[PDB]
This record gives sequence, structure tokens and C-alpha cells, in this order.
Amino acid sequence: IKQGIREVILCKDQDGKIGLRLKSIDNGIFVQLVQANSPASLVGLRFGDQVLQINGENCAGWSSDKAHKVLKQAFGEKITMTIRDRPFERTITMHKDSTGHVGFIFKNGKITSIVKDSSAARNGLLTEHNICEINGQNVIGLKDSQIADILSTSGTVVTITIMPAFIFEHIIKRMAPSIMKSLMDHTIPEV
Ligand SMILES: CNS(=O)(=O)Cc1cc(C)on1
Repeated sequence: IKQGIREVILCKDQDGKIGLRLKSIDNGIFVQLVQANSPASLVGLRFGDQVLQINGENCAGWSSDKAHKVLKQAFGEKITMTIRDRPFERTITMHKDSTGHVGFIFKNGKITSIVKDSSAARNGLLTEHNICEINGQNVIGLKDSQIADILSTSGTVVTITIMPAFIFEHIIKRMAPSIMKSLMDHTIPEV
């Protein structure tokens, strides 16, 4: 969660795509899906990110639909965006013990308990929070087993980005878990 507003410059691909779906939330506009191998994944857009401006025009109060139209009607050449970094999320750094545990239970990407005298507990991890990212990789809609795999194959230090479930549920409104398994970019960023 980078403290402030940054600017990104996008460029439609050969197919006129940027790779983005956006959701209206509390009169802001927020990133709902980022597509693998897309302009939006290259420039580093993330689920949860707020779009402040599109080409210098303010997004406040737009509907998802208007946001999507604005994007279609734009000269592919160069689309600027003003981004606030994942405003609804926090990042929690934890350390695995010698058993390789951090100390929580989660179900359907949702944390549901903290284990006494874990790092998770020492670190104030919260239940009723959806796991958005692990070690900077988006994990939304992967099966629980594959999240365990990512935690299990991780270094000792584990960084998790979480979002209040009521907010999370508002963003992904009416989506299958396997929709986002398919569509959401789950790669480590290129350098
Ligand atoms: C895969 N379909 S989508 O338009 O790209 C994102 C979305 C929004 C809602 C509601 O359900 N899915």
C-alpha cells in the first residue's frame, strides 16, 4: 500500500484492449479485474486500486458502465490514469515458525480464525478479511489448497494483503470463484 497517488500511461494492445474491469464503490471507481498479459498488468494496475482520473477527467460518481464507455471512446495512442494504491487494503508482514505456520485458518479466501501465540496473532491479523495478495502476487479466486501451497512454498517471511470482506464482496459482486480464478492476473510482475 504505497502512500499516495501515482500516474500511469496506458496503451491499447493490437486488439484495442487494456485488460480492465472497474467497479463503482462509494462514488469512486475501483479495479475489479486485471487481465494477464494486458496493458493494465504491464503498467502495474492491481485489484482494489482506485482510478481518480481517466485522461484528466475525474471519475467521482461514475457508474461502472460509464467508466467502461469512457475507456472505449479513447484514442488508443495514450490513456493516462491517476491511481490511488489499493485504498481498501492493508498489508501484514508475518514470520513462519519452525513448523512453518503463520497462525490462521481461512476458507474461500476468507480468514476465519487466528491461532493463539502465532505471528498472525502477534501481528494483529483480522478475521472476516479476504486474502487479496500474498508476497505481492494476487491470489484471488485460487482454490484454498493453492493458497496454502503459496504460503507453504514461501520464504519464512510472509506478506499478506487483505481487504474487509463486506468491501471485497461489494467489489466482486455476483461473480463465480472460478471466474476470477480464470480472469484475474495471478503472476509476479515483470521487470
Ligand atoms: C466475467 N464477467 S465480467 O463482466 O468481465 C466481471 C463481472 C461483473 C459481474 C457482476 O460479474 N462478472
